[PDB]
Amino acid sequence: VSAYLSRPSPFDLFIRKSPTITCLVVDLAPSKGTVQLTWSRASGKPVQHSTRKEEKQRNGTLTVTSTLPVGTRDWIEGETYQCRVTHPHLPRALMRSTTKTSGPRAAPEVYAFATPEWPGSRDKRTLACLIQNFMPEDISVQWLHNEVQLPDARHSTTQPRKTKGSGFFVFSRLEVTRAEWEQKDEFICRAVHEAASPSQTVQRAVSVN
Amino acid sequence: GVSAYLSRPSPFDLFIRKSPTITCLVVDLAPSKGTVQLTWSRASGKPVQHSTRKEEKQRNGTLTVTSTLPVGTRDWIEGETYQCRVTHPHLPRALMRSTTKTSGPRAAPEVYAFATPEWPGSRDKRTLACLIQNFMPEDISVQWLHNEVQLPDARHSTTQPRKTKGSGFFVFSRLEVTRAEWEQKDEFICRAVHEAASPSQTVQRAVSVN
Ligand SMILES: *[C@@H]1O[C@H](CO)[C@@H](O[C@@H]2O[C@H](CO)[C@@H](O[C@@H]3O[C@H](CO[C@H]4O[C@H](CO[C@H]5O[C@H](CO)[C@@H](O)[C@H](O)[C@@H]5O)[C@@H](O)[C@H](O)[C@@H]4O)[C@@H](O)[C@H](O[C@H]4O[C@H](CO)[C@@H](O)[C@H](O)[C@@H]4O)[C@@H]3O)[C@H](O)[C@H]2NC(C)=O)[C@H](O)[C@H]1NC(C)=O
Ligand SMILES: *[C@@H]1O[C@H](CO)[C@@H](O[C@@H]2O[C@H](CO)[C@@H](O[C@@H]3O[C@H](CO[C@H]4O[C@H](CO)[C@@H](O)[C@H](O)[C@@H]4O)[C@@H](O)[C@H](O[C@H]4O[C@H](CO)[C@@H](O)[C@H](O)[C@@H]4O)[C@@H]3O)[C@H](O)[C@H]2NC(C)=O)[C@H](O)[C@H]1NC(C)=O
Repeated sequence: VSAYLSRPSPFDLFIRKSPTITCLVVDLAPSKGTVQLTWSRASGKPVQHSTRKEEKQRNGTLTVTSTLPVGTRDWIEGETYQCRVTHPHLPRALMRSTTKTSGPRAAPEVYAFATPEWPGSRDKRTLACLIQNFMPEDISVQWLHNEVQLPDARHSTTQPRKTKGSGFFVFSRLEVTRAEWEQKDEFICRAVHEAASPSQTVQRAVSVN
Repeated sequence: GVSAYLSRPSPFDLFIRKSPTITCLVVDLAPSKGTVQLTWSRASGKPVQHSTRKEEKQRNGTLTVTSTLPVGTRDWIEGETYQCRVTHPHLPRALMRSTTKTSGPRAAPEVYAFATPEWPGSRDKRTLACLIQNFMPEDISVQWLHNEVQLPDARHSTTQPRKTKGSGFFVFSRLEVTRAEWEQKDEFICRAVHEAASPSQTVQRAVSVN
């Protein structure tokens, strides 16, 4: 039985201005599960109504999540949120907490590239974006074509890794089709980051050819 | 509480260095102060070389036992199966992990090497990026070469193998370079070592800062 508690995404926090946090508990012994995820703040101030969600997994196991809307200003100013997990079987005591990361801020550098044709694959290319030298590690990455944001499922972004310096980097991968680049041969990699500017976003355009 | 993992050799060790090893990792959340025995064996009945062993007590109060077994290069490539049998006086039953070269779907990697443009304020630095994709199985080794010489491993960072859309996996390798280096010789090579690559289990691509 493990428990995790994530921070808001930069996209939700800055662009949407409706940040949330998610208490995720991955069980390894499901039974009569009246498992409770209790929310609180370090300050003692009221928490909003949260959303509980449970999904039975294929490997004969129960996964339970609770999502709490947080105040944008409350998060930025440094509030700490706490998820308490109470389980019947376990000795009733498990706590996870989250708050905005501290430390220096640094804006991301964004670089976007297009692969050349590989023999046997004329009607597709792979677009690669390198986002680097940012801190903290929290970052949202999106792709756009015709200034419409592409579904998130279309790309995959790597987890933040430290550079040889103090900042982090991610890579993002996007497969595109001939029909798309023939319609408009320009794709935008956009990184949303708090230290980024202006509007907490930095983006770079790339073309096939 | 007891977990065991058996890894395959790195393609670099297997095909370039030709000293492959396999590693049996045993994780124990609640150390019942006793001897977790790791035994190596081959399916063929042939003898195993002497293996290393290392017990580490972790921060979370847990015992991690790792054992590395040197393996014949020809033996691995011709389909030998290696087994790790884990045992402890007080446990349900013996955990048995086996490993062998894949007989399922294979696919050589596509390799693409890129160089970042100049960023304002950093004209004396560039980042080299390599995309390696559509390979399977996931086992892959990445080297960077400059002056026909392999750079130190700690110089570059490779991402974890992720599933592409379609089939196979991708990784990205990242290499920071300085002006001194590309002015001396403006040609860096990203080489991928992968079992499905032909004819020599390698695919590589050069890039220049220009
Ligand atoms: C039975 O099968 C199930 C289902 O596959 C297994 O359930 C998985 O177990 C693993 C093992 O712990 C969990 O991994 C952990 O996840 C933590 C949460 O962060 C990750 O998930 C977030 C979830 O959000 C994503 O999915 C939702 C919808 O599902 C989307 O809405 C959302 O947009 C995301 O796409 C992500 O937000 C986040 O980016 C991560 O992907 C991690 O915190 C945790 O990492 C720990 O360890 C890391 C180093 O190893 C470290 O870096 C971290 O800081 C942290 O300490 C770990 O990755 C899966 O989350 C869990 N999945 C589900 C769906 O329940 C189950 O394990 C398996 N049982 C057995 C016995 O094998
Ligand atoms: C107490 O603290 C210790 C130390 O941190 C924790 O021990 C870790 O436990 C985890 C989970 O068992 C181990 O993670 C597993 O490692 C395996 C070995 O990884 C090798 O291969 C990678 C490939 O690059 C190398 O990077 C690495 O160095 C090793 O050589 C992986 O094979 C495992 O992945 C497999 O299983 C998972 C499911 O568990 C699948 O999803 C994967 O696809 C894959 O099949 C896994 O990553 C970790 O190695 C242990 N650390 C150490 C240092 O030994 C304890 O878990 C912790 N106790 C508790 C209760 O939290």
